[PDB]
Amino acid sequence: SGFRKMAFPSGKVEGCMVQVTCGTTTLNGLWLDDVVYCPRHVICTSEDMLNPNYEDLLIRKSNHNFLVQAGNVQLRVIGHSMQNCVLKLKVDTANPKTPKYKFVRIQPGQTFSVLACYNGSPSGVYQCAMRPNFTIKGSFLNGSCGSVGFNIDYDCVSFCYMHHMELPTGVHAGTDLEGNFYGPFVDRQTAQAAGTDTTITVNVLAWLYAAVINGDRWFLNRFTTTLNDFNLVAMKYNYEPLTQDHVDILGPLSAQTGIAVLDMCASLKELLQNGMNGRTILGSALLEDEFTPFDVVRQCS
Amino acid sequence: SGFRKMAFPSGKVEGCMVQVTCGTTTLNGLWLDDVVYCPRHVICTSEDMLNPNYEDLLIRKSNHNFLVQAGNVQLRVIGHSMQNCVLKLKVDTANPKTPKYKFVRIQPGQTFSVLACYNGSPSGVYQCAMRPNFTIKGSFLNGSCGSVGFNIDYDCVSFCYMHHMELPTGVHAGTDLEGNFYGPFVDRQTAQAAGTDTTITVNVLAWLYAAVINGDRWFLNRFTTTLNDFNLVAMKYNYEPLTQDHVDILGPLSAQTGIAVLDMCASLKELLQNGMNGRTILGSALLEDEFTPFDVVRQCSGVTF
Ligand SMILES: *[C@](C)(O)C(=O)N(c1ccc2c(c1)oc1ccccc12)[C@@H](C(=O)N[C@@H](C)c1ccc(F)cc1)c1cccnc1
Ligand SMILES: *[C@](C)(O)C(=O)N(c1ccc2c(c1)oc1ccccc12)[C@@H](C(=O)N[C@@H](C)c1ccc(F)cc1)c1cccnc1
Ligand code: NA
Repeated sequence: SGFRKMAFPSGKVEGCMVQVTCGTTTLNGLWLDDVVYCPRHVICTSEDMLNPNYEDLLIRKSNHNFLVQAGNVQLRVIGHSMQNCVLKLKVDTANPKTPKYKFVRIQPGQTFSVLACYNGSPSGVYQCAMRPNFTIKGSFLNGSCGSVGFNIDYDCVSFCYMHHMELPTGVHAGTDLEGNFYGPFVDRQTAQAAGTDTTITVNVLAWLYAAVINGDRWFLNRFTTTLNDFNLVAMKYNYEPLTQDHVDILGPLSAQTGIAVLDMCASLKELLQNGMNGRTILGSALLEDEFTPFDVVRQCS
Repeated sequence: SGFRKMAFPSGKVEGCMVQVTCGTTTLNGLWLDDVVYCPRHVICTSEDMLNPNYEDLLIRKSNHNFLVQAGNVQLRVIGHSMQNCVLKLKVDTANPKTPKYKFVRIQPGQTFSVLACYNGSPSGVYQCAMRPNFTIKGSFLNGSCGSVGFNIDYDCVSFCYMHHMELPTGVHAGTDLEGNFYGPFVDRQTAQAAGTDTTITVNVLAWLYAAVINGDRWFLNRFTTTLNDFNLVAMKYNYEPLTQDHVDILGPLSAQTGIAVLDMCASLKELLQNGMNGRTILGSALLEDEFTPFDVVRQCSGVTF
């Protein structure tokens, strides 16, 4: 019993974090086999952060301009290349700790663990979600760039996020491990702002099901709703639309608990109109939306 | 920026987790040097639960009654002993993945990371606190027994918890790594309840300091109360007493933010009586009490391991 913001065990990623220095900038890199991955803005300089020309900056760099440190062992760069906004540094030594891994690009709504790192060294691990506005609400300080996000379903590490910058609202932006940004963000210091965020409705519903599975009943009601009327209610609370895919996805949790999805939808409607009234659900006083249907089953079954 | 429920990196503890089996019961053990630690109720069978005799049941068992699998590789047991509620199985191989560690017993209100495991395999990690009533509000399913809680300092793992059982109210109970239970519980099948739980005042204050550092300041007020005046407000609302030592520990955060502890206490007093005005603090709609003053200093400054 119980329900926690549960991360994956970070050991497999810890063995991959190294320290990357170019010029005056030191940030984190990800060492897999004989490649170190890191944000390409490490080759940027204090004078040209607004409109760097990355192809021009990289060709001027020699392999020796990159200091890569795995613990206290210096790793020697023997080549480099750029893939979108990720820098790939070829090193002379393969990482003996490389886990079984893949690179995956996730969709808004997906969740992942983050190994927050500084100077190639791990600080802590938390759960996070791809927000609908394609930011992530992380915990990152200066020097965290290069920190990665990942899942470890079934002994295989799925890398899905590399941290590149903090936006003016205090939330965070980054790329998949192929260098493509999540959202309309760019690795420059030009004025760019997160769109209005919204609540991940299918995740809220997944979480209310987990609440039922753990013995909470008090938010339930005798009403049901249509998909269309619930979506009309959703949009008025900045909630993501609920689709038929989402309803299908909630099928198993519906069958475990005996509550039809649209019945749970009527509950969510009521909670939005009324609030908690001094109460909690699974120890929170807000509707949680960073637990997916897959997370609930993972941690309840 | 940002503030999350942050666990310690779990790599050093993952390499110590092993599967222990005794009869039909399978659970997790902690392989340190050449000893494997696990809950002593692994030698109970379902007839033994009501009132088990651990002394007797252990004498009448052989070293190879204990299947110890480190992954796919079987660890040969060469001795065994009991200490309080923990089973110590000496083995023929020192764990090459043993980190620098020690055994610590934590105080109520203090936090740790839990590495939840099933069949000797780490599946999850999360942060949680030793409640004032010596339960922990964990997330554990059948098979979780033997999962461990820990803190890290520099490069030393402080093991402070081992999971033994779940109570009827869904919260969890366990021991230190010396086998002493936290709280008034026993490792047999019986009705067990804990004293009523309370809110860790000093952690709520630490958490409000975290919100201020993160620009969340709507709850701040111009007012300052006293230790005694707050402590009566605390009793009314079932908060742990706030001591001068608590005030001292919060000193760093006081200096960094410019908000004296008894100023913040006036803010906490006002939140306790007036609710939270439909507003959030650090993305929560209640008073978070599972962040110590040190946990705040860790996320907000970037302490590394
Ligand atoms: C990284 C380097 O470790 C870091 O922490 N931050 C950062 C600094 C400089 C950056 C950057 C990110 O991204 C780029 C792109 C191009 C040129 C320079 C550069 C900082 C951070 O993001 N700071 C803000 C002010 C920022 C935004 C956009 C930008 F182009 C530059 C700087 C950081 C701080 C807190 C949490 N994460 C990252
Ligand atoms: C363990 C085996 O991994 C486990 O998950 N649980 C458990 C099972 C049997 C136990 C036990 C704990 O503690 C004892 C003591 C003495 C004899 C047997 C035995 C279960 C769990 O705690 N089940 C509860 C109902 C329980 C309590 C006390 C008891 F004597 C028997 C059973 C568990 C389930 C979820 C999370 N943690 C533990
Ligand atoms: Na340096």
